[PDB]
Amino acid sequence: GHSYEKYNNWETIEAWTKQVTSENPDLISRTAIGTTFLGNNIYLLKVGKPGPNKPAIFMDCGFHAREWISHAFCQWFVREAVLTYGYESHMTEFLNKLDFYVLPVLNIDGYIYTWTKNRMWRKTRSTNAGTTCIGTDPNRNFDAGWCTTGASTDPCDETYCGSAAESEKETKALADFIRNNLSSIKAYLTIHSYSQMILYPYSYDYKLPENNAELNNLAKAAVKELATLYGTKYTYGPGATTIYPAAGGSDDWAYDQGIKYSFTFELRDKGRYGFILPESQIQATCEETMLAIKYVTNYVLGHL
Ligand SMILES: CC(C)[C@H](NC(=O)CCc1ccccc1)P(=O)(O)O[C@H](C(=O)O)c1cccc(NC(=N)N)c1
Ligand SMILES: [Zn+2]
Repeated sequence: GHSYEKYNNWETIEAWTKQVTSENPDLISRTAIGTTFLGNNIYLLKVGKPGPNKPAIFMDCGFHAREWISHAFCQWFVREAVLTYGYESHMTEFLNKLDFYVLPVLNIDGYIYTWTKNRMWRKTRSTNAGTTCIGTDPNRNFDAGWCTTGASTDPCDETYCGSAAESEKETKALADFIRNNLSSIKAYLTIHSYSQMILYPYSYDYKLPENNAELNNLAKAAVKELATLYGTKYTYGPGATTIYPAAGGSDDWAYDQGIKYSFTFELRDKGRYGFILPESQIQATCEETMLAIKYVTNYVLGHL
């Protein structure tokens, strides 16, 4: 069975996408935006009160297979949305005015592998020509200074950038969807772990985004909001100087598509458990993260 305070395998998450949609058709529509290398369905949930020409925020989880708290958060977010709509004034206004595109698990093949074989797998599970080595790092596979820094050209490496940008079916699927909906998507939020940070562009270069002052102020307020709940401390800043230079990430790519609010979230913790965050921290992690996401949403909406 599904549980929001446990990590769920893909079969269970998939069944959940169907069930939560069936139980809330007036707040959720489910589509598939492509298949993975191994033929799993890349679901996208459109969360919001349906209506014509609504702006949107796009959020994905599960880019990286071992970052299980990421997958957990997207599911947590969807429940909060459907349970509090109509009762909590902010979420009610959010869903009335915009849609959240929630992509609960991007790298499904890798996620399944962390359940079946290797908990610490990171990459996709696609084959590579001329080698037995498996997989591409999806967050090195976007057209953002592709493969120029912080990435490997070797398929046996954890940060393999791929044979070319969008060489992976999953990243191509995400990029295609975002490109087809640029008129509506106002923010891009991509959920990772761990490090307790909010990053904004750029990571592929030390250059700063034109609105970097605004992004810094926004990230600063979001981390302040997050801390109000349990005291959890986040830092923030441009990716390149705040964590490390790295090319081909989706946050940088989305920003260069014209999406002015683009953030990579790194959830708990700071390394004590690392990727293996206990299920006993799922609820607190998700609840505080919700405050940061809602703050950003409220800001983006108020500035349309
Ligand atoms: C613990 C966090 C920081 C994760 N990092 C890792 O697992 C380390 C990856 C690695 C493995 C082997 C050699 C070098 C680097 P991440 O979630 O994978 O970090 C993201 C990434 O490297 O794709 C990340 C963090 C912050 C900003 C970005 N954005 C970006 N465009 N690079 C991306
Ligand atoms: Zn990650």
